[PDB]
Amino acid sequence: VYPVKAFGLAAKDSSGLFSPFNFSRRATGEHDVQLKVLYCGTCQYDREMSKNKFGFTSYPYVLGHEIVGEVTEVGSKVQKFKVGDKVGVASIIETCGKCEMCTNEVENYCPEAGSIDSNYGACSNIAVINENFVIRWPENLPLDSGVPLLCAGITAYSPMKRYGLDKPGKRIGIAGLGGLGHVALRFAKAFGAKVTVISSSLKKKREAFEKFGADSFLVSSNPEEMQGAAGTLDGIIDTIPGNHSLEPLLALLKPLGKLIILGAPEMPFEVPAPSLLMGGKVMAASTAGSMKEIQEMIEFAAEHNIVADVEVISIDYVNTAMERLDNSDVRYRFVIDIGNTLKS
Amino acid sequence: VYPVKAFGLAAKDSSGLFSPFNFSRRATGEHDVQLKVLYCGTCQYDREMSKNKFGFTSYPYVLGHEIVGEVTEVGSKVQKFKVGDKVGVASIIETCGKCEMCTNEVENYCPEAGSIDSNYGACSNIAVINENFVIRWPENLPLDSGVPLLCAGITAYSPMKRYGLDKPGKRIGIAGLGGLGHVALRFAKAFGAKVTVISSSLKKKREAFEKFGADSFLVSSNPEEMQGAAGTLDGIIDTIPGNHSLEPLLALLKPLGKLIILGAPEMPFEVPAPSLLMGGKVMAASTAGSMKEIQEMIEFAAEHNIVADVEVISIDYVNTAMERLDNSDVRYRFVIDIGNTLKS
Ligand SMILES: NC(=O)c1ccc[n+]([C@@H]2O[C@H](COP(=O)([O-])OP(=O)(O)OC[C@H]3O[C@@H](n4cnc5c(N)ncnc54)[C@H](OP(=O)(O)O)[C@@H]3O)[C@@H](O)[C@H]2O)c1
Ligand SMILES: NC(=O)c1ccc[n+]([C@@H]2O[C@H](COP(=O)([O-])OP(=O)(O)OC[C@H]3O[C@@H](n4cnc5c(N)ncnc54)[C@H](OP(=O)(O)O)[C@@H]3O)[C@@H](O)[C@H]2O)c1
Ligand SMILES: [Zn+2]
Ligand SMILES: [Zn+2]
Ligand SMILES: [Zn+2]
Ligand SMILES: [Zn+2]
Repeated sequence: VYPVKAFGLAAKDSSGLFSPFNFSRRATGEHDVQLKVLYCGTCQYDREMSKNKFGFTSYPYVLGHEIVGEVTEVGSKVQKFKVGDKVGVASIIETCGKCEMCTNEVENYCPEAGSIDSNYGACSNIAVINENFVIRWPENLPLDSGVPLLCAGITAYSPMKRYGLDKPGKRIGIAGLGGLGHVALRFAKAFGAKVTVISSSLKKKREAFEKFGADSFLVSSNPEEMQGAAGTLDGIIDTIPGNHSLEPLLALLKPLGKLIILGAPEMPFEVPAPSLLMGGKVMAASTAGSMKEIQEMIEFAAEHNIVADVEVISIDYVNTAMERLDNSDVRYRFVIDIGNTLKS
Repeated sequence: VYPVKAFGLAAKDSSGLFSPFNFSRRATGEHDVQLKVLYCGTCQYDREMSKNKFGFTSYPYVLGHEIVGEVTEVGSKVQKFKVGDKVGVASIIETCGKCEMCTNEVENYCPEAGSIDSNYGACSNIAVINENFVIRWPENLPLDSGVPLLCAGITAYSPMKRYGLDKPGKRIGIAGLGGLGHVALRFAKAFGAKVTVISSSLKKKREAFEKFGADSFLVSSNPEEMQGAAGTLDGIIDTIPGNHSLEPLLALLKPLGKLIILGAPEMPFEVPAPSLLMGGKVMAASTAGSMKEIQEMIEFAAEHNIVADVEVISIDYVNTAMERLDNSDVRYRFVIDIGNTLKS
């Protein structure tokens, strides 16, 4: 219904099959930033959403919730951005502005928070975003390998800060060395933690040590390895997207330790009361992060040279990438090269 | 195997029936406090243990993990306590002293923590306790109505402080208005919270308002009442000992809110990931509390005149009281008058 021509990829139904899709964006309002999309990260969440895993997908579904681009126009009241600036946008682009969560700068938890993909995401030529939901991209962070910071980076960083899993010398587990996990690992290392990777096989063992500097690696299907590490970890970041038990993770925690649940399985977790009571353990979940947190995160990543390991793909490759995500078959995030491959 | 004659009540088997039982206590060592027991609180945990609910009861089981008494002998190196002092003892009376939890003054989480009831509890004439696990009893706290502070009071206070559910103006739910719950409620009120009681029926509604000053009362099995309170609570103290879902409690929490699980059911909790992810909620369990926390708790209770509502009973009534615990049929804790009713 709007004046600015847009084009990208959309799924028509819960098959999740993407196709070229024409749509539109609002004209640039007084407080808006229009940007040419350069790179669009993608991830398991897009695959899950495209197939309506969570039951809340609206079709047609235009993916794209982690973008970097260059400003093409700003509204008359925008001061902070100018034409040509490199900018990033994460998954939340509107909130109520007036509730407790919004006023306390944790607006990602606004009960009326609006996601970028809810009104056509930004695997597209252009995006138009209120200036309060855009960041200036740091000059020392690559655009292609940095874009997943707007999804994986913030999602890890926010709870790591909130729950105190950001201290040197503590022992932090990362469950699932995937898209989100490899970034969480890099943050934990930069905070000075000793990192244990908890993985479903030995395939990523060498990577964990030689790519990531893990201190130890546990295969979750090896009972002796898991048992040997009982009660050793201060915290665990659980990234696993598929059905799994929390009991083995809780067993790895010290008393008072914290399990942070980021992944979103369809099957509910079965949690015996003693698995928490014995040792007074904590389970917390977390989603995304606030704009204040994203700004802190991106400055921290720039200072510590934290980026993702990315496979840069074309628009035409997206359905292949989606199929590869069904076995997490990427090292470690797909990034779509919009600027060079989306046809105009 | 020890020299000092002791006598009290013990259960022989998982019927949970208590009978007179003779046993012994160690002589008073250099750092020990011998005390004559004056009041022994009892509670659902004693009923549960007496019937082996958790599978770890060793018979004979001498109940009594919350006591107030009077010092009768002190060891040669004891300075803090003197003969005749009124003192309190909670459930943990020995720890390893050298692990991370012990050295950080959270020794109730010592993996080798020793409960008072594990080596014959103190529903008995005499107890002998290392001085580091005894507190001086405040003169302005009644012995009879105060003794449950050493079980219910600490169990509520410790996580309320640890997880920040101790701030004025916050909205705190108490699930299950029983032995533990009524004390937790009183602490919440003293911290300046607005309290919502979540209960299994209307039966305790008048008590909640008139006796406890609750701000609202929700029947958990009334969907309209529960739905009307969605997203309103900063935290919940869940005391429920029987099978229940956490989903309705999580739904009452605001984003970032905290559910504290204190009670201990047989059936595991089923927790859908979205029940935590939506709003970034926290579920923490907790057990007992540390000696440092007990001292702070008892000073807070003395300052704010926090006591339990108790029914003082004789030794001869204990089995009848235990039966009444099966339906929580007490307002709100039984306290055994050892000094006046345990026969010499
Ligand atoms: N909370 C938030 O705000 C937020 C934001 C973004 C994404 N997410 C969610 O986070 C989840 C993970 O996303 P991601 O991009 O990291 O996915 P991913 O790239 O597929 O990585 C997940 C990793 O988990 C492990 N794994 C996968 N399926 C498993 C299973 N069934 N059992 C055990 N381990 C399994 C694998 O690690 P190993 O090979 O080491 O075993 C895999 O590499 C998704 O559910 C997504 O929706 C949440
Ligand atoms: N974590 C710790 O360190 C610790 C320490 C002490 C005790 N505990 C545990 O805490 C639990 C509660 O102890 P308590 O002394 O408060 O017991 P209680 O005096 O029997 O009170 C429990 C209350 O929970 C509610 N309730 C009971 N059964 C229920 C069911 N099946 N479904 C729903 N609500 C139910 C009732 O409240 P309404 O009538 O309002 O519905 C009842 O009054 C026990 O499991 C005990 O072992 C734990
Ligand atoms: Zn993403
Ligand atoms: Zn809001
Ligand atoms: Zn008790
Ligand atoms: Zn210890």
